[PDB]
Amino acid sequence: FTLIELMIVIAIVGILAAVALPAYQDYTARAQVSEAILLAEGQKSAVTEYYLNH
Amino acid sequence: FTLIELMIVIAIVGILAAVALPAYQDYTARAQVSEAILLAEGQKSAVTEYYLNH
Repeated sequence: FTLIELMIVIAIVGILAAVALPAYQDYTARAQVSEAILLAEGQKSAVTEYYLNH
Repeated sequence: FTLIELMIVIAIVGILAAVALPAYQDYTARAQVSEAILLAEGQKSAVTEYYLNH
């Protein structure tokens, strides 16, 4: 019944390859989001300039 | 009447080949039983595992 011990090791592996990964589709998003942040930044200038001029 | 002595030896043999065997149909049983014991033993594992898991 080391087999159990085995099947234990199996069992603990059994419920070890499921739901043990939080928030990574969450995390990639941030950067994937933040990528979008990277772009309109330059627009701020003429926006300011417009506000600056006007 | 050594014949008696003979028939004695006969007589003691007479009631010697009857009822002088205890419990052997009793004994074989144990093993014959115990044979049955030998089998479900392995079931205990998943039984445990089930209890172990759950």
